[PDB]
Amino acid sequence: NTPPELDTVLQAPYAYNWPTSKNVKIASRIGIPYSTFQTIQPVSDAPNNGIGQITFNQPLGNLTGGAPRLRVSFTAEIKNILADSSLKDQIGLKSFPVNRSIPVAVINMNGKTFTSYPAQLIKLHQYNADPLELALLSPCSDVDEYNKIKAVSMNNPYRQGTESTDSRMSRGLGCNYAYYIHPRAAGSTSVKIDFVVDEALVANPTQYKNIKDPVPFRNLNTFKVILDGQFKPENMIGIADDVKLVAGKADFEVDITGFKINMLVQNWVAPLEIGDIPKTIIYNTPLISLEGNISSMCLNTKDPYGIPGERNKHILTTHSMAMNNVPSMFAVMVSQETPTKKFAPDQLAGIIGLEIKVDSDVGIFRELEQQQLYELSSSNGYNKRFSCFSGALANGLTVADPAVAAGNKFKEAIFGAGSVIFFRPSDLGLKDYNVMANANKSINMQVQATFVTPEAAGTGAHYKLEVFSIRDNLTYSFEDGTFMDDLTLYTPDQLLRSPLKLT
Amino acid sequence: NTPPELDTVLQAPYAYNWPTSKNVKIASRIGIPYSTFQTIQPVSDAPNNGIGQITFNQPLGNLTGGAPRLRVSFTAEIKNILADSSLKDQIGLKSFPVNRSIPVAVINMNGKTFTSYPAQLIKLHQYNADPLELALLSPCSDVDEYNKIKAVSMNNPYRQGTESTDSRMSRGLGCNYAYYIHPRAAGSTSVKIDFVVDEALVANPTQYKNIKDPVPFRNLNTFKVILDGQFKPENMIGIADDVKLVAGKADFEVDITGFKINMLVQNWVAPLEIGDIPKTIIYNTPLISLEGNISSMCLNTKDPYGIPGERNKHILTTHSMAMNNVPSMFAVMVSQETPTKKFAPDQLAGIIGLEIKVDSDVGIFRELEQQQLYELSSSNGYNKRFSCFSGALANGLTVADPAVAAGNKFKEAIFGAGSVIFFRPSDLGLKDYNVMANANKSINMQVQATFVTPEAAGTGAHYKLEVFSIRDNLTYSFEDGTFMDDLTLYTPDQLLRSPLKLT
Amino acid sequence: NTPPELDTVLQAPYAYNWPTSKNVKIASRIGIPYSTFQTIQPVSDAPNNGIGQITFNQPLGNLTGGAPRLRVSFTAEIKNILADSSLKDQIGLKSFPVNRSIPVAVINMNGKTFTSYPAQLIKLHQYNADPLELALLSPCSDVDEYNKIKAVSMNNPYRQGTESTDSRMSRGLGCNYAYYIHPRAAGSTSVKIDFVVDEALVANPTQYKNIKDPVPFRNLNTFKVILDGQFKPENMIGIADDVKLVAGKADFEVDITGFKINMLVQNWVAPLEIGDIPKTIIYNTPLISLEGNISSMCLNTKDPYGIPGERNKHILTTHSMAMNNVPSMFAVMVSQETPTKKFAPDQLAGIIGLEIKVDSDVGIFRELEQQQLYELSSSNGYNKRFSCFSGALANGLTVADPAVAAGNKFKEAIFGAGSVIFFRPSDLGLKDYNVMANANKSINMQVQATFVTPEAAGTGAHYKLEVFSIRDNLTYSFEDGTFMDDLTLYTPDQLLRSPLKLT
Repeated sequence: NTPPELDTVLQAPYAYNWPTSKNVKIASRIGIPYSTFQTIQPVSDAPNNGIGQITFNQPLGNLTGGAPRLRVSFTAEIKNILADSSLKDQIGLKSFPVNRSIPVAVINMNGKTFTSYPAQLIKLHQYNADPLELALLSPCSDVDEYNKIKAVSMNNPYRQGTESTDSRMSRGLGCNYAYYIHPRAAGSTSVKIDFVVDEALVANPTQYKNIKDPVPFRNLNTFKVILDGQFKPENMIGIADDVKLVAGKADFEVDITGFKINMLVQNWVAPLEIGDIPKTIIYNTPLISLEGNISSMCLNTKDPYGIPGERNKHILTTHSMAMNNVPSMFAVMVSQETPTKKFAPDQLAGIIGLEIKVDSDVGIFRELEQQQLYELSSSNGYNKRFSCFSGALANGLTVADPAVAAGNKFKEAIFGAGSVIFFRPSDLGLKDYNVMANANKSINMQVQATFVTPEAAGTGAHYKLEVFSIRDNLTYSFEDGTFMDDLTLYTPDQLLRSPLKLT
Repeated sequence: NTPPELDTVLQAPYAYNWPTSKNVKIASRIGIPYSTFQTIQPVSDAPNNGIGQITFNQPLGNLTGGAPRLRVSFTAEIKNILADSSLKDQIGLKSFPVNRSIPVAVINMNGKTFTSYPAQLIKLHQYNADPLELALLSPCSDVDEYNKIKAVSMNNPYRQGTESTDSRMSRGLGCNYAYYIHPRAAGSTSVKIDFVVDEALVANPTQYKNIKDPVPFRNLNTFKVILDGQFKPENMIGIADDVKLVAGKADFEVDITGFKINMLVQNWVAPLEIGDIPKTIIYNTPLISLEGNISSMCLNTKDPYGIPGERNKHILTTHSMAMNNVPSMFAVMVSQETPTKKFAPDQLAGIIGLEIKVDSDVGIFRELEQQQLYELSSSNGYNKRFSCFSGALANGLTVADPAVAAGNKFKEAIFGAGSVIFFRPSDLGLKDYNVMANANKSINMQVQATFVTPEAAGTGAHYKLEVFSIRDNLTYSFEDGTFMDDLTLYTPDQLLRSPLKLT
Repeated sequence: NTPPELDTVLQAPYAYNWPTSKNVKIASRIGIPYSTFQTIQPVSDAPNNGIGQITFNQPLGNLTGGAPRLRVSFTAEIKNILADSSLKDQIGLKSFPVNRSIPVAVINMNGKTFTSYPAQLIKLHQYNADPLELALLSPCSDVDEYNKIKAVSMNNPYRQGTESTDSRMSRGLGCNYAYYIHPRAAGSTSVKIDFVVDEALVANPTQYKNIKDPVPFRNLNTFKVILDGQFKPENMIGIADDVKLVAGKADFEVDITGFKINMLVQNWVAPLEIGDIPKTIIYNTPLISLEGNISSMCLNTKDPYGIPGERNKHILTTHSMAMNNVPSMFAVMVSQETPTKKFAPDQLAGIIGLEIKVDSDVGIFRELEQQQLYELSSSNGYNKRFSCFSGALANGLTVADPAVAAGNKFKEAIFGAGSVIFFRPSDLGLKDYNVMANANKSINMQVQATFVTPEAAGTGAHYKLEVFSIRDNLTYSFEDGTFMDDLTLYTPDQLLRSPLKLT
């Protein structure tokens, strides 16, 4: 054994790459112009409280922008606030309030209907996309790091523009969206705020993934967008957990009035310089499905802010989930089924253990702890920090302070928002090597999740384990106007014998 | 119609790309050494208060660094400060204080003179470059997000090193630049602060755009830099808007003393390993010009912190701007003509509507709201958030607080610094397709801007609408020592028939 | 002379790069699974106070993960705290506490021993790596910007999860690592905290540099990891400088108990789809060595918070450092030899001047100021801001405040943590062109550093100038199981005649 001889290179500064006539070219350009926007009104007046069917119907010739946007405006009256409350850095909007408010949507392009679930799509997509991409989808793209929001918390999403570390990554007032607070008289227990939110529609086949430079659709003889509107306070309005209530009242009462909506699209003629448009254009339009869910009452006997190891280890196991093909990715989360407080963060559980079964291969990931589960999710796109993901006590010293009495320790305690575990079939390390992403092969999956919840000792709430699948799914636009979509399925042998790409 | 067949690939981790003798190489290197720096003194003693012509005249052989820097040092005495004011996080320097202080500069390279306007150049450039790139130009690269600066504001640019979220993105003391505060006696109403600022000269033909890897100049037999020195307090010194004044005084009085300046350059011999230097070296040296401006008195009758829609919609329309060729980009802004307060942020207006005319094509962008104008500018490099760009009330809850009395609501109100709208000719979507960037074609442009201002009800100030052009302009260095510069102009047919690059 | 003709290109958006069957492909994949993790216990129980030799001995077949991790758990009792101290944002761990605690480590792979110094390695590596890479190595990756940590400081590294601007870049409780604070009774002067830290071992030949996608090791039939355990309070525990002591006590007393440790590895069989694993695998395993050091008592007569120019200019000059070959990089730093306070940041000096001698070439960099030394270090990967690097007074206004009496001015003063100057041989600009990185040429180096220290007037401490070398060094893994390592040395003529790579 002797070391092999290696070739050498002489590196030098890029400064010495002299610009000359041999390597410098002058660019002119064409672009998608900004003179091409159109406002599309809905077929009927939108419901005044934001609850009802909403339809846009507008044939569009030539090219239409791939990421159309919805512009909602409304007034929100918040009641049962303690008198003379400043409300500084305490009121704002929830993350992706437009898409949160649309449980189901149907898009018609030239007779082809696409049915999808925006609220469900954006609930997953907010946790595994680039934050700068997400800031182009919505002005309220920041996702809650912690299960309670307090005014003084450093990344409090309801911090105003001047009080935010990064105003783009806040959902407060004076940040990314237009607003107006109605005049507040001395001794008033309510506030009225007008909002305007301009947000991209997350629904098949829109190009919300490629929001930076979306590929346009062409020659839409029929173009209908049908929305199941649920623009209700619970989906849109955010109130910090340290805002005080009037004596007697349990929660805040919020009413949406003056609700209006329109769709904003770009429409323009293709330039001659790009040449002939191809006969068949392909669009990346992934399919998210809830593969299985199961719920249970979770009662905490021991303090969630106490010893981590003594926190109640709740277990939920799904039924056997039958799948006719193998998805590219899965997503696991344990969420509160019925929210206790309507205007607080979504209460997810901190997943401490994960057992997965695929066919007869059992007990996968049972060995793994939180740190390894965080790495797993992070390697598949998870976009938040461990402090959030873990669901652990985030302010231990604040709670352990002797100045805080035993009765006030839960109130001061703030936990990480909770876990979302993204995993691929290739992460499982299955004996059955035919179980590959995009394989046309039937499988049965079962997922057990061990988790801890942020509820106080002697209290509880219902938590649902949800397992989602993210499938590769393409939409094809044919020259004659026809649209089709289908999964990109192949045999195991085709996929295993495909050429290697080390990336 | 049937979906087409797609080829498949098998992706695998980069960890399996095994390093071997076939794909590993050992590097050595040459570089631009740090033993090559020279301090060039000016031909005569600089004025004590930094006001007057300043000239550097120093021939340099072989290679000279492409981004030469000016190092200024001075003492600033700030008077009329309320007695026993702490001044914590309230005093610093304005953004790009050296280049701000140079209205015009003349650089001579081997007989060829380059006349440019550094204050005008950096005022645009600070809004459309990468912040990290800008931090290499100046230690005071951070640009004001808000029209008022207060001590507690989270991104207050005069926060000290220890109180900043990012010390590189602060202009405060104990950040990127050397300083010394003179001892402050009890009951003193003034402060003396020594400053030293090492900043890259932004003047043609310097390589301020390519600050990371600047291409050097060669064989400068004549090298003169003539500066119109206007290093006056207004251009350099920054004082927070919540610093209290002594009773009687309207504004702070500031005096610059002990002003010294020198030019820092790198000078070295070209190494043999890079080979022959080309006969003609090309330098990117863009030409910024004020194509038109117009001003008028803007009086606000209604409150700027009140209803956004009821804010006074001021209009300014330029005269017809005749241009012999078509620039690559335009920049629009509406700013205070005469600053009210000398040491506050530059007051820009929030542009709510824009109307552009090019030849007989009229009313372009009249349909666009603020969100779309922000998108437009951001797509062309605009480097700040919507909270800043909009000019909207940034701290609504703080103002709407009942604890704040009616007379103090304006004092509490903080607005976005205001708009700068960058747009290209291709963004306009003109019928006349021959109007291309870098086309040798005459055009007449006219710009109408609708805007809102941050002044209180029953007050006003003069605002100027400025339209700048950014032209592609190259400087050519010939082997015999000669320097020329010229625009990169072509026929519309040449540019339209050029090969496609989709990027 | 005339400007040359330049070719033109027509640029267009990426949106017109239509996805079709000609340019779209469907990926399935294989990966390094997350079912492959294994816990390795040490051969004997670890010392209860974390002090002593610790050994792992576990043969592993097939592929083993290239970046193995050490998981330590312990209880830390902190005494002499003033009664009823809240301790909010004032307790955490120091940076890279596991690797800090290992002065020397020996790794055996198939009979080949690699002796390295993790505490020394990580002390350099923390300053010249990408922060996101460093966060994958350790949950306490954030390095101190300042020489004192106070609770209210904006980037205070002991800010809790909820109080941090970025919880990943904090070392506080409720951030990246698991913890539990034991209950605190009223009037108690001590606190007990359980910690669990999961950190990558920084020791040859581990793949800590390629932490994102590390290349695995093959067939470790002998695999031993021998650690000089120094997991003592001084290396692990962090306490803010504004935590108050009980009367009579000079410093805090800290005890480590219940110390346990294990090694986390991945172990798996290579998949058939990647093909044959090459016979000889190469691993990047750089060699850090302390080339010279010298110490001295540094007594400050004048105030460090006073006039910067009047700060005591201490000088230290190394003896002649004989080297048989030329390293790719050097690192210079001036550190406090014996820490005054065990739980404060590492006190480095602010280097204001650097004089280097190489053979008969003398006085290199004597001309350079702090700004240029910062530029030099930054160009070779230095990852901190100037406010830290300089060692300058970071909070001048806070100190200059008349409200702060003369006796309390030093206490309020906070300085940058200090300088680390990375430089290459190519930065020196030597007349002797044969002195190239990776050359087998003997050289003699001497380094003089002029610096300022953060100690008060009438006090001092011992400071050591250290000069490190960073050599390119490769580890070769042959098919039979043999491991070798060696430097990548060549002749000056080989390296100079090698092909150019302008990057």
